[PDB]
Amino acid sequence: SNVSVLQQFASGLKRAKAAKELQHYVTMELRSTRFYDQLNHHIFELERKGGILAIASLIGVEGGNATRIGRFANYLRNLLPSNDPVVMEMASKAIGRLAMAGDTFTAEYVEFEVKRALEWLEGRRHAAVLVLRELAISVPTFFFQQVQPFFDNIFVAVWDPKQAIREGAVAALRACLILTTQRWYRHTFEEAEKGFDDDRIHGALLILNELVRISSMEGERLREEMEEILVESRCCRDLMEEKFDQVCQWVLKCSLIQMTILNLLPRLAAFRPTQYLQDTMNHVLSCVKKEKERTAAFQALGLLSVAVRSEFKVYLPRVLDIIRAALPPKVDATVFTCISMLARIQQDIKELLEPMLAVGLSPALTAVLYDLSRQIPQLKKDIQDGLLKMLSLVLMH
Repeated sequence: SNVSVLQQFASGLKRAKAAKELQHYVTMELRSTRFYDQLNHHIFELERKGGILAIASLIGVEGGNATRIGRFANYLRNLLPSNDPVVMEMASKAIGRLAMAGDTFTAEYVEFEVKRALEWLEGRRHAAVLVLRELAISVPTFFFQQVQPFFDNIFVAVWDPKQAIREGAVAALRACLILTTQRWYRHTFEEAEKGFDDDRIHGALLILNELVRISSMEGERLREEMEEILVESRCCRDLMEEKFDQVCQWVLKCSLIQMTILNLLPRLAAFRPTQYLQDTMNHVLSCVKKEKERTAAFQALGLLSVAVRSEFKVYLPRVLDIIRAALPPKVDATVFTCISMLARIQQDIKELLEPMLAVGLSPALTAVLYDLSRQIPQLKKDIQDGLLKMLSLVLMH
């Protein structure tokens, strides 16, 4: 109905939205629907979670091409003038998923915000960022009006005035452009290499890593494989040297550059196995003394050892001996990830690896131990005895 659904959405204005969606599905989808949508649109034209759950639950029955599109069009066009906080990206994704019942007019609702990509791109970049995220998730039809010029626009347009939204905007535009390209990169790479020489600067480094990932198919495979846990590729000296100088001298002028450098070192290492390797090795040697960053430092060390064979070969004693005394107290998943990724240096881990499993029972610890046993069955009985001891300590009493 309308009144009951309105009350459910009002309660969802606050775990309640999911219960409302489940109950609405169980009641109606087996066997009244448009009244709830009309009331929700009337209220929203002036809550979010419960109303969104109610709108998505009833989606996909009759085949509303314009009636639901028209109801969502007011909110879709309003989101362009006023861009909301971090909830805006997820809300746009939910709206785009719900309106994706197979209508063609959906290419027009976001098109009202599409012109902002050249017009606007907190009231300029974030609205287009949310629209781009929703479209690239469901259908980029509204923002894909310039697909030949998509690479040219994504080269520079993502540096618009946003603090947290700009990085997501770069990612959304890059994802849409990469998917379209699967369906002037060298110039952009050279420009990022030369002009690189701040918080509103690291977005450029993130896009450049995204540019290397999308415009190059060589670095895509390794980046996809390790992320779970033809001419332009030669000119690798300029960008790496510029980034190295930027990190070395002025990192935190206005440790965001540290995260950017760690990300770019991963892109260079996974791209093709110039000065980036030595520069990132020196960066990790410097970040060994860095505080409140060992969680990322261990992950970077593991990624470097897995990808860059030469970097870790001379770096045997510096890093691996540091984390061993810290993990036992209570994060350490990255250290175990590096240990497992080093082999997949053959019999060396047997002597010291015991304390790692002896630390305690954790689901992540169990997953790491299982992955090591599947990957490195050098001493299976050693794993078996520890497993028996842990299982006895747990369930025996």
